[PDB]
Amino acid sequence: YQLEKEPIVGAETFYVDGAANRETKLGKAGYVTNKGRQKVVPLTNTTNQKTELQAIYLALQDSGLEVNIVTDSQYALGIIQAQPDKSESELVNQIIEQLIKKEKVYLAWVPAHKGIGGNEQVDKLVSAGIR
Ligand SMILES: CC(C)c1ccc(O)c(=O)c(O)c1
Ligand SMILES: [Mn+2]
Ligand SMILES: [Mn+2]
Repeated sequence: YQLEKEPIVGAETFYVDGAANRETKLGKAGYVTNKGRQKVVPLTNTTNQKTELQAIYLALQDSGLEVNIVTDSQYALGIIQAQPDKSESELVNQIIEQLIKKEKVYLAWVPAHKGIGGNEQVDKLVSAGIR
């Protein structure tokens, strides 16, 4: 697979986010799209970074052949921008299989809690009752 250098104009944009509880290890991954599409999935035995990759996997599963994904996860961004062929993580390998499936993917990064509206909406959905 290959990543777009710039946004696909007109393609549904998924804002993704995760939240995990350290003590309990319970979490939520989800997304919110510019088209009013939303998804929250509860999670068990997980970490912050696993919920962030899980949010991305969901975005890819539910999207369309061209897609824009906007994450606040430096960790997942590195994984995906490094374009591995295979990883030890089953989750990463599934993400990679999705990315080979797409015609165009554009992934961008934005900082957490800085007012970027789609990011902020999904943060409140995933972090409800968790943080
Ligand atoms: C501000 C801290 C708690 C934080 C860090 C990293 C994230 O990815 C987040 O999504 C988040 O809501 C909060
Ligand atoms: Mn996050
Ligand atoms: Mn968040």
